[PDB]
Amino acid sequence: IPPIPPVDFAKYGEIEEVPMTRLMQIGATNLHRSWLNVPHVTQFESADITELEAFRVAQKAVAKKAGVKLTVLPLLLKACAYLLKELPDFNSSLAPSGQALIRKKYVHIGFAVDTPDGLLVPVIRNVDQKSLLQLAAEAAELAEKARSKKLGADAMQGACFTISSLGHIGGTAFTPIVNAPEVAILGVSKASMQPVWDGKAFQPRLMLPLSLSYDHRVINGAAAARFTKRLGDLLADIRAILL
Amino acid sequence: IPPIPPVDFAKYGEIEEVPMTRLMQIGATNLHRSWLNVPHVTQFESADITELEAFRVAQKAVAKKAGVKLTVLPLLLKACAYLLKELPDFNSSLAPSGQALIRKKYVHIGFAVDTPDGLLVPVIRNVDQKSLLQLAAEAAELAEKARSKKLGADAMQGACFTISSLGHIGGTAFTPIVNAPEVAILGVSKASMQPVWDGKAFQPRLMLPLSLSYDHRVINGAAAARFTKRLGDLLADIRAILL
Amino acid sequence: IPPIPPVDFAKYGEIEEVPMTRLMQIGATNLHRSWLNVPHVTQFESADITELEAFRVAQKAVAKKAGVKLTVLPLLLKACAYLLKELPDFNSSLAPSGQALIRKKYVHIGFAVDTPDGLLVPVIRNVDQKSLLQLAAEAAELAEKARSKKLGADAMQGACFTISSLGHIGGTAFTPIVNAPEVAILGVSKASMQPVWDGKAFQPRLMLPLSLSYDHRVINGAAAARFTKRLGDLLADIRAILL
Repeated sequence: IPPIPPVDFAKYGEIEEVPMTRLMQIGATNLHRSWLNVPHVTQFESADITELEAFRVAQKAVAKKAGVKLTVLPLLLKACAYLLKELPDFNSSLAPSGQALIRKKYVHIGFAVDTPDGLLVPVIRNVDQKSLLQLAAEAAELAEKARSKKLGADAMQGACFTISSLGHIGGTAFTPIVNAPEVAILGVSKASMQPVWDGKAFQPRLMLPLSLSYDHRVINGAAAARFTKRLGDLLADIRAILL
Repeated sequence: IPPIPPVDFAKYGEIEEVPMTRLMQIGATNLHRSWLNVPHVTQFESADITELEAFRVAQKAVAKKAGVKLTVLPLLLKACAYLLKELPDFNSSLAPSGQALIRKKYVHIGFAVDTPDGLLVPVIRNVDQKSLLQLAAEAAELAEKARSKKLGADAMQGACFTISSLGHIGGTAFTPIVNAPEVAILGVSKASMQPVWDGKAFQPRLMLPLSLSYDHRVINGAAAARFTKRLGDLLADIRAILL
Repeated sequence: IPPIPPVDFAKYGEIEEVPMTRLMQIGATNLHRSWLNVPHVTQFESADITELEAFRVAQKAVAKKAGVKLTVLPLLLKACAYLLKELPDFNSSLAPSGQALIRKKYVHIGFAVDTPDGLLVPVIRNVDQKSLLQLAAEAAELAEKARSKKLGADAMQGACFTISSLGHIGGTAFTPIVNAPEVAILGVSKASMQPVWDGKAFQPRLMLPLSLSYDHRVINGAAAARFTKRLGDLLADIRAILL
């Protein structure tokens, strides 16, 4: 690939050099490797989380009594786990012959934590088997270790899918980069109140913005519009996971 | 481009290998070729199809009497055909010297069909000369042949532009990949009822989401914001095609 | 990168060759160079410009008396200048060792002008030090020179960040390409009236669509969701720049 020409930036004014951490340089290399290998598409969708939200908030006592704080991330992790098992191509990786998929029969999901040193993506194993408060607690531990540079490489390995949530900061949607060799990543932006047509009139519903990026070699456009659709359906009534 | 490191995925749990069809491998190669050659931009827009929809629905008898089902795709195809002739740079391809455009004086448009074996993009020739019921019928034939693997390569050649519609499944918008050597592709997602400001109050209008991806070497940002704008204008009053 | 196979396009109908201007070929080369070097992400956000708009419109007399027309672009330029100084990583470039950032202590911002010959991106120097009417006037001069091919390379050099506005034509959002070696670019699409929830009911607010694309090697997802958030906050009350 042609390089970018160097510019003497100091011809235009004062400059200062600050160096990158090795975490950032590792990070920079991997993103560029994914960017060039994965033909990326993003599928946007909004889920109605009005009821999910009222549930989250009523279980505040139970969570506090268990010592965990129940955020939106365990609810996202449970639902993507159920779906990664209904739609197995999302839980797979392209074999290096490029002529096969390796479908994983396990569901371990990573989630992005932004730390001062750079980006880390701890992994929760067998998300499909843990409960909302187990996932709430584990998520919080991995993120605290991650921030304290006390996370060990063992826990950054073998994920099947990544959730990257910026809802806690803002924005309307974004286009995340697939964390190759995985095949998809969910971005979650900020929920806001919205008018949704009910057949007769517009009702305020709390809408969550989802941005699924996928490896289009492996997932076609209709499989991914169906993944965001099923996820929107599950988050609108999480009891369907019971079925 | 650096390759992705292989991972022994079975260290993390049980895996299973399923092989890709040759259609998928062809598909995978072509997308990656476009991804690396085309600097991609997507321009989003929403068109007001409230009246187009009421027309579609009133011609249900005429269509049924003609044996066709009149969906949204013939109306999209007629309008993009008219526009591919008003704005000729969208109907052209970059010559291999990279120093010229080859403007096509014909309008043949392809449309994406997702089949079990993989993605196929049959082509309708001289879309600019056929009528809504001729396009309705032909679209349906090509898609049925496509699904039955009875489509022959002759009909997958020489398109000028691609429409990729996921409206029948869901989602809010996506960023399609340009089907090189063409220079643009329209993605169409699901229509939903929306409040649109009329000067005084918000009126529910049925809005169609459009996502135009284009080859920015050949099309600049203002030409493409003008293409989605004209298309939104045409779909809001398709009689302007008569003019 | 594999090339695209040539097609005899004339097998399908009449074709015509029109040649590209050297400006377009320069343009084509640079975009492709950025596309392949920068792992791109776009962060979308909407800012409430209801009050900014009413201010713009009341200073119409002052602007007319000064000979300038006060559009939205000087207000965008002042705010991005303030922010490029609050969040310095956005005002920096990756050193060619790839192991350091060069933080620029100056703020010069470029803005995209689409001319018949192709795209030009004149630069305003020390945007942080000029006023809304100085920026209004200079912006207009550079664009007129740009359209008249009377712009000299001196004024297309050493920008820190780019604004690309298509609001004057239309659309809902787009994904601009980073103008490497800069690290981010703001796309601005068309403002429209929207229902925004106020705690109790929906109020019509004039919303401006922002699309920030960034070089993810250098900027992480949370730094960019925070940039669009602060910008949305500043445009909603531009007096915060006084603070």
